[PDB]
Amino acid sequence: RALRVLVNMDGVLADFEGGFLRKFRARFPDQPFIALEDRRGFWVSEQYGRLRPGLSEKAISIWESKNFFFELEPLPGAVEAVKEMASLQNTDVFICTSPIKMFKYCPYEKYAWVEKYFGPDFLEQIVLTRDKTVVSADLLIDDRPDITGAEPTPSWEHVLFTACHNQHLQLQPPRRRLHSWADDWKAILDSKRP
Amino acid sequence: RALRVLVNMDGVLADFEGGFLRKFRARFPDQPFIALEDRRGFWVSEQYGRLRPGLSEKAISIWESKNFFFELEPLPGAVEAVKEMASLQNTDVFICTSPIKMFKYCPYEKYAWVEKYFGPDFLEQIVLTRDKTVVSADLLIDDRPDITGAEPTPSWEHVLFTACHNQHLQLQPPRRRLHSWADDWKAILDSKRP
Ligand SMILES: Cc1cn([C@H]2C[C@H](O)[C@@H](COP(=O)(O)O)O2)c(=O)[nH]c1=O
Ligand SMILES: Cc1cn([C@H]2C[C@H](O)[C@@H](COP(=O)(O)O)O2)c(=O)[nH]c1=O
Ligand SMILES: [Mg+2]
Ligand SMILES: [Mg+2]
Ligand SMILES: [Mg+2]
Ligand SMILES: [Mg+2]
Repeated sequence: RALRVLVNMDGVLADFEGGFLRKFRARFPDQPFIALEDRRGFWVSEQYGRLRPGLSEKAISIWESKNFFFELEPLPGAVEAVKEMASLQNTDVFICTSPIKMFKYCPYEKYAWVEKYFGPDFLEQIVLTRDKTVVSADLLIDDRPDITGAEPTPSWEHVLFTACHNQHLQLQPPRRRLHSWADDWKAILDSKRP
Repeated sequence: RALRVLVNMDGVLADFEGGFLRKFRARFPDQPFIALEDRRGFWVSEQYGRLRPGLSEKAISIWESKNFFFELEPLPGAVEAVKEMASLQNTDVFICTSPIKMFKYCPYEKYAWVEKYFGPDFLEQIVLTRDKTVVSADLLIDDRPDITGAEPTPSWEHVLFTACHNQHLQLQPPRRRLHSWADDWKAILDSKRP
């Protein structure tokens, strides 16, 4: 009976794109890179591998490194918005996030990051999964255009969170965006309430 | 269109009760303990705290310790059964597990344990969450009697996996058990298929 909202972590709460670019340039100063304006498509590794041989593996090495996830900066407005959202009557918020294959640091640091920005009690709201379609809710706010998995008819409406890699994408109606946390997220939530 | 089954980790795949008792007795040999036959109720910490002052905190210290989760032994038949189950046509298996509050080791070691017993490709099937009711499926096989959360009407049927702490519990019809992995799990799955 409470509206349930899944909020994606990387590219929505945490600035994966910015953190990755900064750390890639610092580690690999002699390699070419993709400026954020020129990012296209969800997969960083795939765009970097097209740029040249061996860059896909070098990109992956950034996010496999210790401290990568933990040191991501929150996207503007994200912490404030999600705190407000969670505090709303008849509204339950979960943070829904996919870990990488290499599991040494990523799960741990994601829990640490949520504690850092939202406090210990918000840890109970984390769902770590590679398949978001088996998580049920009214809304999923997520920067990845193509969200698929084991469930062919997910219960949520996917609202596309704007990111550098998707900002030029024309969606099929009635697919809808949340343009940033400065955009009117309350209106989107209210549109799904009884 | 594929039957989806959530399989709980602790108390179903991994022998939490046995591992905990062994490590508690080794660390705290001068303290009283609860033999598995005498376990009642999901919460170990709560039964130990009733046994005496300070034992709840000493129990918690076992599973907060490094290597606790990783070193759990699989329950008899569990690895074999889940491998077979996953390989069945029109059947998708996810491992659905709740982490502790202290996140330094538990998420990491749970991923490590799944890799160890099921292989790298099975990592994609893990769902870490404190709330199982927001995970949608046809079945949930889980040793905890009371499974509640944000979703008042979960999409799964909860089948109670027998454990020392629940073996004496009379369930309200039509609630049903899977008595061990030697019991006929295929019959339970088939009962939910079209
Ligand atoms: C951009 C990118 C992210 N990832 C991982 C990083 C995060 O663990 C996961 C985040 O996905 P999500 O934002 O859909 O939850 O995707 C890759 O493995 N390769 C990539 O190219
Ligand atoms: C028995 C017990 C388990 N736990 C934790 C251990 C596991 O992380 C989690 C397993 O729960 P689950 O088997 O329902 O997924 O419960 C406690 O925090 N206190 C306890 O007394
Ligand atoms: Mg994302
Ligand atoms: Mg609320
Ligand atoms: Mg369990
Ligand atoms: Mg299968």
